[PDB]
Amino acid sequence: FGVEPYGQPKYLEIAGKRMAYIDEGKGDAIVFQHGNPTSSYLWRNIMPHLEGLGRLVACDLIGMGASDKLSPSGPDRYSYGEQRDFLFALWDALDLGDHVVLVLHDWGSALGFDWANQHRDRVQGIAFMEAIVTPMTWADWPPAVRGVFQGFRSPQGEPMALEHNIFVERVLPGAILRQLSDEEMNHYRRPFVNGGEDRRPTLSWPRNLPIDGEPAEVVALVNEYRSWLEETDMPKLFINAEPGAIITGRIRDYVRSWPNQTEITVPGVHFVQEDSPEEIGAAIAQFVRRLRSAAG
Ligand SMILES: [Cl-]
Repeated sequence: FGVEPYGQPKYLEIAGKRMAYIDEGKGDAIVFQHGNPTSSYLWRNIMPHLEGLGRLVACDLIGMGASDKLSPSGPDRYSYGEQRDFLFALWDALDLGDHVVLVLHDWGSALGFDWANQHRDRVQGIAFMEAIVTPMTWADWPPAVRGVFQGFRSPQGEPMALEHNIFVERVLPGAILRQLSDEEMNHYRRPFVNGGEDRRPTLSWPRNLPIDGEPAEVVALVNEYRSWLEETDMPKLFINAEPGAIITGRIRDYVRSWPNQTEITVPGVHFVQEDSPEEIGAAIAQFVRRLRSAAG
């Protein structure tokens, strides 16, 4: 398992803030989008498998990775909508073209599914894993972390995330089967070393999860994009994980019903890239080669 980040960090100023990203190679874009509490670092052992198959792009969400922190920060910042505002502006600035393959995880999947739904004629295929695909109930959520996530979604969330860094220190390793090396963990810790508001994105994200009907605007968003995913003939690559975390049970059955979908099942909990990068990267490469073939 490689420890070095992939590529060279690049930056653009987007809506007053510097956003960091990786952009390597030529061709049609293959866009990798991380979620909480990760960064483009999550994709470092996956991206090499796509070399020569396209222009490999991986952005760091606002407040995350090497991207700037918002200021002043507080409970009203880093909502889904704000995250979308920055990311969608960065993707526009990058001139991705009209044959995009998205490779999505966690909140990256909500953002990327929303983008694809809004730009259907520009997306060639979507690979996704451990993704937000439907409004949830607590029963859908991994038992081990129901209490923690409820905690984030209460006034206890500030000390949990801001002071104790629980998403980074506990949730992340808890949903990887292997033990990360110190070096790898320290890349994940890097954006969040300072206690306080630098950790806000890691709190705002769980507060946006669509669970038992709330928040209503994110439930609505997910219902809109999933209605399109269910009916579209756009090619899909569903990377299922065993035991998995957020795509299990009935949600796994639901996703399996979607059309024009290639499936794999690999070992992993939530951060599956850390347990099965070779399988995942190979699957994505195979999927993209089929798309290129079919495009002549
Ligand atoms: Cl989250």
